[PDB]
Amino acid sequence: TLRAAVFDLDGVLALPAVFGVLGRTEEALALPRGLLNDAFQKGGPEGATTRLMKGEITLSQWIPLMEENCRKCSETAKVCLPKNFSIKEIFDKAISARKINRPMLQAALMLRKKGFTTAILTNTWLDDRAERDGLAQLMCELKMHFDFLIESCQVGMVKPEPQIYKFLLDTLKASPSEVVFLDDIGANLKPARDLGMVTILVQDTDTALKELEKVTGIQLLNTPAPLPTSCNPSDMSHGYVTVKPRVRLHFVELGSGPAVCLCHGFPESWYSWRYQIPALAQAGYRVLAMDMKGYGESSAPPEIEEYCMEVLCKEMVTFLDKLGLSQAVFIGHDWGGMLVWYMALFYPERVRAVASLNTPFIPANPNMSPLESIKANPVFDYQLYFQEPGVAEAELEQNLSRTFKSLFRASDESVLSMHKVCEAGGLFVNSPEEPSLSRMVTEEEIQFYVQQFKKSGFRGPLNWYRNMERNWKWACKSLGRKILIPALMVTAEKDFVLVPQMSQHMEDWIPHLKRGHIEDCGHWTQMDKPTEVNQILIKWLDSDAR
Amino acid sequence: TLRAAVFDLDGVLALPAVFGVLGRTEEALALPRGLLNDAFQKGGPEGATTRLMKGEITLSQWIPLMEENCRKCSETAKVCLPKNFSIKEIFDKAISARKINRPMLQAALMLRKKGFTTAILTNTWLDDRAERDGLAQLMCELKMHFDFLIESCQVGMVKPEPQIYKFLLDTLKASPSEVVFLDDIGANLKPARDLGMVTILVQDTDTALKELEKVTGIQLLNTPAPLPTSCNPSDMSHGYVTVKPRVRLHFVELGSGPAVCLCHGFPESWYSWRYQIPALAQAGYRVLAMDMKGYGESSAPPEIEEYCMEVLCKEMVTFLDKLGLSQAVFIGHDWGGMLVWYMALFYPERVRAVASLNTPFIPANPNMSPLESIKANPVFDYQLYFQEPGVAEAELEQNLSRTFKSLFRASDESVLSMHKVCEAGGLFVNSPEEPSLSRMVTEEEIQFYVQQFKKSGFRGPLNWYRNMERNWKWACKSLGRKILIPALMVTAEKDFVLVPQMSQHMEDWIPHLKRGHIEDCGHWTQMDKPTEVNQILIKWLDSDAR
Ligand SMILES: Ic1ccc2[nH]ncc2c1
Ligand SMILES: Ic1ccc2[nH]ncc2c1
Repeated sequence: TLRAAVFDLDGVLALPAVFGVLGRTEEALALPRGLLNDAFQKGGPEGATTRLMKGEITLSQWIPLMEENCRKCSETAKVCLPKNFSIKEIFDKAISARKINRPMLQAALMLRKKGFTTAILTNTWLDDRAERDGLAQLMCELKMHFDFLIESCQVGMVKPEPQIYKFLLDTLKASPSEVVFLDDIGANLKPARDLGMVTILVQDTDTALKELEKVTGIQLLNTPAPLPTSCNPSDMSHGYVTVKPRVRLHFVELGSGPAVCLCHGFPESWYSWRYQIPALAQAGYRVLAMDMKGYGESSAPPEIEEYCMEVLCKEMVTFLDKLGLSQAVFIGHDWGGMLVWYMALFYPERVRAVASLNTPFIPANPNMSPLESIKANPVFDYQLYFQEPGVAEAELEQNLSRTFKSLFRASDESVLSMHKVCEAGGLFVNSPEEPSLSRMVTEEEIQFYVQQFKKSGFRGPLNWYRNMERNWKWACKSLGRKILIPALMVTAEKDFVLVPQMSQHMEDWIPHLKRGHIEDCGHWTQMDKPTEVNQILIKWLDSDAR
Repeated sequence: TLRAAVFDLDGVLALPAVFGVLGRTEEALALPRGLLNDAFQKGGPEGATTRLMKGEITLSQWIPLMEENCRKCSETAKVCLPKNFSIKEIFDKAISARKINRPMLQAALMLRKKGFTTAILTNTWLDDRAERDGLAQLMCELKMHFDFLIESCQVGMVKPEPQIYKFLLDTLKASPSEVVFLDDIGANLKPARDLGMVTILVQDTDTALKELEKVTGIQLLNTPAPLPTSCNPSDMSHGYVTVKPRVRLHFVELGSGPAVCLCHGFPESWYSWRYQIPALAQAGYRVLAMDMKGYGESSAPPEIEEYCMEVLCKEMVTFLDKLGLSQAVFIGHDWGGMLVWYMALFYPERVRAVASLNTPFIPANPNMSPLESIKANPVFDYQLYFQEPGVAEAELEQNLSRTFKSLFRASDESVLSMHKVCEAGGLFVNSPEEPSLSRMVTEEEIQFYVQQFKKSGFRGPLNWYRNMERNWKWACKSLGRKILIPALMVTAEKDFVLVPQMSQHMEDWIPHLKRGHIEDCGHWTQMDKPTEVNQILIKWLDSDAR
């Protein structure tokens, strides 16, 4: 009975296999058949390539030895290689051309999701080439999805030597009959079979996945489109910056490249961006996913004025100052989307680019009090319910699990009217005491939000809505400005509060505005449509954020 | 009696002044004298430039209005500007050419060091130009050194309006006679004088600094070369990554660009790099200054095996994995320098470049036990004293203040023999109970190390020396390798343990090795010679680390 799956790298998790490309080179070069593949394999266990794979020597040391094998193979062949022949060029090009076999990785992902222990077992080298980062990046992306990565050059043993298979078994804490072993090399597959392991010879991926599906009894082929990679909170780098004597800001950080500062809405967390963080880091960006002031591990002072846009924006500037960042791309959702527009208007020199999910940019009306403005729109009634200190805190804090379960739902499954909230006397007045679980979230994810909110509750978060007059007075100073830095407005078709139509006049104030639109998407954009959000943000970032 | 100093930005803290460059442009272009300076100043308080400086409009909105003023000034002048005339080009070029007036900043730094409250008061704009980052970076570098930064476009008032001076006074919490105000503009200087503030009209810096020195009674001109910027621990971004169930690694993070991972030695801290962190971040790098395992806020498990090089290196790889970093430049000192060479040998794909201060790279002798090797050199006797669990912990933990004060000393002032340590029965056996303070450190800095070491003591740190056999066996597997990635060896002339001569054969194993050498430098390289360390590292990083 299987509980472990082992995958080779070359020709299994990454395509294409070496022997094929060495073959391709022989042909492109009109060289005698198999000469390159032959010099590569020269001396077998005692040869230069085995020493490389065992970690005795580096890739740069192996290059001249492979060169010497090529000449000697050519000498016996009664052949002469040209004067433009480079092993370095051939190998640089081949390593660079090799990409993750996405459907193979998906099957490994599904197996692990079903409780399998997964591992990569590979005959690899110690790469010290000037271009080593390309391979480093590939191994980084691949390895995160597996329980174990066993590299021949690290353990000093190679396939097909029996000890590596015994090493693999000892690592897995499994007896061989509990293991599926996938390899594209028949010779490297035999020792695993000898031990009684289930083996799959990998030629074309589809056939290999059909065999894998049959042996495991788990659907791997033709499955629905998977969700993007999420975040395990305990596996993240957690950062903390004191922005002022009583205020510290917490954030989760992943990746390298231009800083992308993610600003959640109400009543959320850095964790609301769980589906965006790995994708954006994988796309070549340094992600800083904030716990906004009043939330999670960030400070939550009680004073209402601590949460006006002017103070919040000033603190975000100090946050960048303390981190040594002259700029960051600012991406916000809901209340975070509002902050992000104000960061663009007031601190454009610190904003590389600005993007908002659902939250439109609407200039302050200097001829109408913000309270009058909110009253004009029936859907903003919940904002009035939030005004009175203590009222919404008591309802929202009564049962945290009910709060997040009632709030976090797709457009298809709501239990909340958002209609005449004050008149009804609550957000959850006609809501079940034990709401069902939305298709959007797992119980574990609800529990994370529950645990986060146990620290400071809803006072600081609700305070974000309690500065309408102060925010209005400050926003009025920006009335003659326009947003001329790169900007993206992302609307959600089924957000019944932050309706797409509310963003319709944005081009009057952001003339070069770029747009994204998500169909059949509710208010909780990031978890509702993670794949689409990722696609829109990465595409916009690569074209406009540099 | 003075206690506050205020500096203008344009023509005071940054050079050169606008009126001069607008003048320069008129001349280069053969334009009627003062036309550009005139169109710039058009409409005075009611004009386009005042609105820009008050924050009513952005720089990109102001450009076409300045263009329209230029034409109208030319029309009256009976002049026609050419068809290649660009306000954007002129202003982009001028902003870019403007640099920090280093001697003015030094005087502001000295005044603040002497207890003055310092501030920058500037008539500036909201920059939304594609090239805004150049200015953002300059303001970031400048602002960190001051108590206050008052920007006209942020406060909605400009010099020479009296309210800005009253705003400045209210910010300073000072009466005008307590303030020196430096400005290059006579008109902007008068309101401050009217209030009774001490004023300095700034033309050439030297004369301005002579006047400043006279009025304050503090030496600002001809002073000794200052130390590089240090770190205030409470003002840093603190990061935490769990590398395994029982191990968490703490680090301080500053800057943007390629990741540079700083690895301290024994018995140190991330704080040992305090003089390097701001400089390296300012040089265009993302600094990650570690608390190595066993130190400060990082975990300190008791087991000896937790501190062998193999485990330490594996954890540093996981640290990069968890942060989403495919590579980092690794810079180490003492025990950190040793780890950094092993990172290069075992994980070259993860090492962008490698640099070591004092610690040479010496391949393991497979024919001699590491204990035999250590015994062969009299200076390594302290390492034998460190072998026995509990002995060195008791002496080093008896009085923390005495420990760091006795250890952290320049080559000129040592109290420690490091000679026949075991025979003497201790490191501090012939050392004063109340050591004097080294010229290298302040009492506050000693206290920081004291506080850090109160958490875990010396067990985990001393454990770094307790894996000689394990490290030797592992290092022997790398005997056929060479270091072919970019590498720097920095020797310290007066390090009497890690003597420069010990690094003499390094080129045999690192053929492309680059070098640095610091004269009159002891063991505590970073704090002994911070300016020289910074110069060597930045120069090497820019040429070899990208
Ligand atoms: I609180 C909150 C805010 C906006 C919303 N839009 N749709 C649901 C919903 C809940
Ligand atoms: I602990 C230690 C290690 C090396 C040294 N070199 N010079 C002083 C000194 C102290």
